[PDB]
Amino acid sequence: TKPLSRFWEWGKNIVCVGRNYADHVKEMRSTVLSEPVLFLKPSTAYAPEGSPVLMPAYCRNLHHEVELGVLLGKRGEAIPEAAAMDYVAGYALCLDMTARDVQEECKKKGLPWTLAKSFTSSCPVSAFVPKEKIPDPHALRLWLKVNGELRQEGKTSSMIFSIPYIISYVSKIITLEEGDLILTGTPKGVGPIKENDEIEAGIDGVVSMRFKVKRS
Amino acid sequence: TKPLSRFWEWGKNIVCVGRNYADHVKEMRSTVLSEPVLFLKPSTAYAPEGSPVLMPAYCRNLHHEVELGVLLGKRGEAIPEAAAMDYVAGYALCLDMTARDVQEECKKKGLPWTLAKSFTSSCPVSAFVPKEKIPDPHALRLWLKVNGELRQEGKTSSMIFSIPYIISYVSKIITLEEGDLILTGTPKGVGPIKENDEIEAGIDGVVSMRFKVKRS
Ligand SMILES: O=C([O-])C(=O)[O-]
Ligand SMILES: O=C([O-])C(=O)[O-]
Ligand SMILES: [Cl-]
Ligand SMILES: [Cl-]
Ligand SMILES: [Cl-]
Ligand SMILES: [Cl-]
Ligand SMILES: [Cl-]
Ligand SMILES: [K+]
Ligand SMILES: [Mg+2]
Ligand SMILES: [Mg+2]
Repeated sequence: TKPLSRFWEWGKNIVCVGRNYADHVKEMRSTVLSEPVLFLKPSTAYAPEGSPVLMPAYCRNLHHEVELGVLLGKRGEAIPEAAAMDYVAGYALCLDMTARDVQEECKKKGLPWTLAKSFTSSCPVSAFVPKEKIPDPHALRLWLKVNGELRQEGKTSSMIFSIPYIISYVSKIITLEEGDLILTGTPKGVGPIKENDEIEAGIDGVVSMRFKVKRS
Repeated sequence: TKPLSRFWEWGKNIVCVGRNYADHVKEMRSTVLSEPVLFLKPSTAYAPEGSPVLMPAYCRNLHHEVELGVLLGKRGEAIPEAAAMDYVAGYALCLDMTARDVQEECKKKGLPWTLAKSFTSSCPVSAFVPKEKIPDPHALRLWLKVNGELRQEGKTSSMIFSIPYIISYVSKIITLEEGDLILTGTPKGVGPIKENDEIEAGIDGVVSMRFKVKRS
């Protein structure tokens, strides 16, 4: 069938939320809004552990963004905030790999984030974490090291918009299918990553992952 | 499992190109770029003939965009412009349904086009057109009527970027899977549609389709 433990093989859709961590929003001097920013990645942005991250040709200034992923278990149209967790299969730790220089211009000219945010292997992804293994996803620590050295840490309690709110808020704009994934935003400390850097990230007491960076 | 005739059931990805018709680019007074603008729709934006188009709650000013769809037949990474058509399974006539008021602000504030361009049923789609049935896709007429009355017509010869160029240019930035679909842009004459409008569109001598407009 279509096994959750390898969702990235058959999962159709990826939705990402922007500006879900105050510290990160300051870090960019982009302002927080009444509702969360959404953008998409294609299914071919999945880089499962064992695949490297690939800098695009056009990418001058690649950035790491460690984010918590929410995988969905059921078709979800206008899911009520109070039902959201019924629809969640589990989680995965993700990287919202970003061409920052691209994104800067995409924002200046008022254009789609696709090149900045949506390229092949732009969503490195942990092993699948079933839901029973996380009692409370707002009580987690995310960390990311480059070459053994910590650059990003944050608590999921710091999330401006809750997960259940997001599942609800997204499912009102875009129906969500079995296997669709939502990235829930990144904390303070996003920064550059160059060719043959070695990235480690994890959720304390749940999962860790390693990704090497390559080129074209 | 994977019948091309129902690609919208199992197709994972949708890529759309912006500003591929000079007449439409003028119509907006947005400027042409060296490379085509890309944004995505999720798999749940597919509205196959028989399903209506649905105005979102937030949508104050919905617009029709008739576009030619190119469906892909095999996995496509950095497809050479000279090979592109080897990788094409067939076509579909599509609507790039757009929340224009949203898109206006998305552009002002430099934000993702997702709400403007990526919502549920934002990609109404014809029956599958096999490749045998189209000898030359740059020699086609696209038309769209609202309530019997013609609003959009154009020739696929008017395309700024060729289809083979696009298949190649996209597959350099985002790997494409069997069943992934590319919308190739809209000509002059995009405009509003309101609740319980009746849309007809077609490719002369190839296919037509009917879609009703509903709300929430
Ligand atoms: O903008 C983003 O991608 C974020 O905040 O995670
Ligand atoms: O701007 C668009 O969406 C286009 O040109 O099709
Ligand atoms: Cl960049
Ligand atoms: Cl976008
Ligand atoms: Cl290391
Ligand atoms: Cl609108
Ligand atoms: Cl033509
Ligand atoms: K997709
Ligand atoms: Mg992010
Ligand atoms: Mg369009």
